[PDB]
Amino acid sequence: SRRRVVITGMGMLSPLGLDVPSSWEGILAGRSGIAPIEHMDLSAYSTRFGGSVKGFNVEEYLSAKEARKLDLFIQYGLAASFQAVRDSGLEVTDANRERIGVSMGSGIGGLTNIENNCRSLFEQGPRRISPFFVPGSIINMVSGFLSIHLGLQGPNYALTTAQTTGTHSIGMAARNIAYGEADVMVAGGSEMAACGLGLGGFGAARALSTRNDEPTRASRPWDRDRDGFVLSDGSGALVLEELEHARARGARIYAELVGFGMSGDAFHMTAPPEDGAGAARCMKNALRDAGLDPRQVDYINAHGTSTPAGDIAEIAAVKSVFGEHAHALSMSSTKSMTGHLLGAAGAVEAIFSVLALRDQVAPPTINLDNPDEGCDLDLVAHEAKPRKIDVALSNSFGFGGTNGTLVFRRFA
Amino acid sequence: SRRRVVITGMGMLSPLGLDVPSSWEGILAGRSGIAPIEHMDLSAYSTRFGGSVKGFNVEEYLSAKEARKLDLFIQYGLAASFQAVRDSGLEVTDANRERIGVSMGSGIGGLTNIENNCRSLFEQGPRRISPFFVPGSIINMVSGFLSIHLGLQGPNYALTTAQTTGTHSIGMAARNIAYGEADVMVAGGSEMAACGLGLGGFGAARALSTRNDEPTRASRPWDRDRDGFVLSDGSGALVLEELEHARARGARIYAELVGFGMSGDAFHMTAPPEDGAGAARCMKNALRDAGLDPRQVDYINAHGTSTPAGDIAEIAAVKSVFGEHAHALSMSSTKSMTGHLLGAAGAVEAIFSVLALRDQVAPPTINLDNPDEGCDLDLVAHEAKPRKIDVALSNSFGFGGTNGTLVFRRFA
Ligand SMILES: COC(=O)CNC(=O)c1cc(C)on1
Repeated sequence: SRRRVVITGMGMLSPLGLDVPSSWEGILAGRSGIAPIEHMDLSAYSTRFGGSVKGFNVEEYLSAKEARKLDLFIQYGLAASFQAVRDSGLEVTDANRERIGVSMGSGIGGLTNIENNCRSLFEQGPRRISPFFVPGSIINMVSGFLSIHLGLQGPNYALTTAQTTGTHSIGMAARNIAYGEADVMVAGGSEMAACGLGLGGFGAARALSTRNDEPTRASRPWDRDRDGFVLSDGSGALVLEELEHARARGARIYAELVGFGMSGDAFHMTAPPEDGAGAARCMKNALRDAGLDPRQVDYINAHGTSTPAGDIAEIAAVKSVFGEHAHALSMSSTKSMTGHLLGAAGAVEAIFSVLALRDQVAPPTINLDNPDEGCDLDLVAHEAKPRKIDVALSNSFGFGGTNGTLVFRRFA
Repeated sequence: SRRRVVITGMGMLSPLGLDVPSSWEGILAGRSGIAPIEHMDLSAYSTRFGGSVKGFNVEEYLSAKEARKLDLFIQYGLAASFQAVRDSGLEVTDANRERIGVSMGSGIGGLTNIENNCRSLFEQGPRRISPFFVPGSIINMVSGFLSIHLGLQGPNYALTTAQTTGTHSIGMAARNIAYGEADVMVAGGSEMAACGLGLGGFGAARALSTRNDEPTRASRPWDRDRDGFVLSDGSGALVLEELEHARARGARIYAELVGFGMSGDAFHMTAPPEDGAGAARCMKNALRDAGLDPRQVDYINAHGTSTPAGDIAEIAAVKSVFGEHAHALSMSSTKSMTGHLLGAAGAVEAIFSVLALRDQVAPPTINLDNPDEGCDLDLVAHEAKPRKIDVALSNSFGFGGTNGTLVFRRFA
């Protein structure tokens, strides 16, 4: 019968810091991680900024010999996973290694690696493709390389549900532990899609903010002047642990994961329905999964991408689900500061939702200067709001109409 | 407790045919689907052959205009899925659409699309990249497009576990139903990695057979002259259904899915351990999951990729799990005929395992002319072997040492 699941470790690379505490300090101070991109020439692109990871040192984590074989999204995933395991205090042994697995996902995976090997193939021929091209680029290799380096013999897999990946990875990892398939899971996601194909591809769809002259003001969820999402890089990992297993080893418990929802919009390949019908179905699934009254929800870490249709759909979903309580809860988009980490968005936002519970503070939605028509909830505009938070919800919505919701609450 | 899960519809594209019955007919006749790859200049490549899907008509499923938006791997996944749903006779309604989900995966995803768009990008800059590049290339769009087309509002996700994708997709979809998160799932995988990038990538790792003179003899699992795997394209989909839901509407039930195991080798990025310790833990996990004794297994559809170390690891794992019964069961690699469909391998091989149960025949391992040292099991060399099969295993062992096993049983 269904076991309880708690968070005992977290790890992060974001546009705001090389770990969780540095990233969280940025979140609470309303600081932007968005800047003109330096690692390539974007003069021919309509968008030339994003959330880069600044000063990442892979030799904190991996031999330069192993790192050279791996796409940045895999390096980023391994870094956040290592931080999370270290933070958990968990010791891997012959007695428990079969009961510890990993589910680290990505939306796009090794697009930089694939681009560069495509350049080699076309200009110089197949004999110049890296021998490490496949294992260094495919999405399951965060799970793979993490299991090899730590000796994790539990369930080993990877989700790819575009901008929902991080949320789905965490939720399904919790189900693994809930149903007895594992006692410990490392789950989250990683993304580094800032290459010609990434910025060019989202650019071709006209999905990106083109605010090149004021990059820090680009991501403005629910603001009347929003013009698309900001593309950002990084990783979130959490150590999920069966409750009694955590208690037995004296673990520090950040929070309990009580609810997970999924739903499909079945509406459009890329556009959310205007009324947030799918987001609403997903949140209700997650709240029934948690055995909660919707009035218990204090804080929502919104998907809040800063797209016209996305932001309004979320307001409509929240008002539909929560009715009058919609005006009492606090809802914010940390994407206002981090931009959109795509497959990693749900992973870092789950960590922010947990730290919201730890510190009893709603992160701000920065740049919310002129809330749009009907965006009249507490969106924690401009500045972090200390407040009572017992239950925190983290939402993600992606291409293919894929929805995920995680429900966390304080553990005593 | 846990609900029972049955297979009520199947769909496939393979190197042997454009549906299940034509593919199965080739399997039972020992036909090869391997041939030199056409409409592609492979002169500079060390491998020039593979399993292509021959005569595929996407307009049987989609308008030309919607097809143009989607990578071949998504077209193939949609074709198998549409087939499987049609085969099931399921009627989607407002009363059940929230209870019907999708988990169709891919190991490598949109290589062909990435290749064609790199060309535009490098030659003409980012403004020639297709607007549909991202939604048309990401692995979750088979699940996405299927859900939108059929109005499926159930769990919507996609796995990517390299060569284990199809096995994990089906297993985790079976869990969704067993644990009451859905009544129906469409699950499996699809792959189209015969671009330069796939043939070049695996080729740079020296993972592929280079037997260009005799492509039909290249895939020779457990034969002493094997020189690596053969790259193949296609898709498999199964309609998974709760037993009582299937019975109530009078569905034709092919077989029951009684077991699913997962494990990680935690050994090497690309190679299995010599003794197949990981594959052994995974098969034991699947049999424990099914409540079955190893002696009850009659038929194993091996991973059997025709790599030196992969094939010998699976023999060691089968002898270790089954001891004095390892010689009584039959184990074959249909990859002798189909080649290795990577993320689709587990989906098409689960269908072959279900059809082994329906028709009471073990498919052959063709090309097994000279079994290698220790390869002394009943590997169904050369020709199909009619026999009693109450219980069939399907194994997948992928990059990152990720393992999956499905256990199917006759239903009456
Ligand atoms: C149309 O009104 C709503 O959707 C809000 N009503 C709920 O049913 C709801 C369900 C759960 C769980 O939390 N809120």
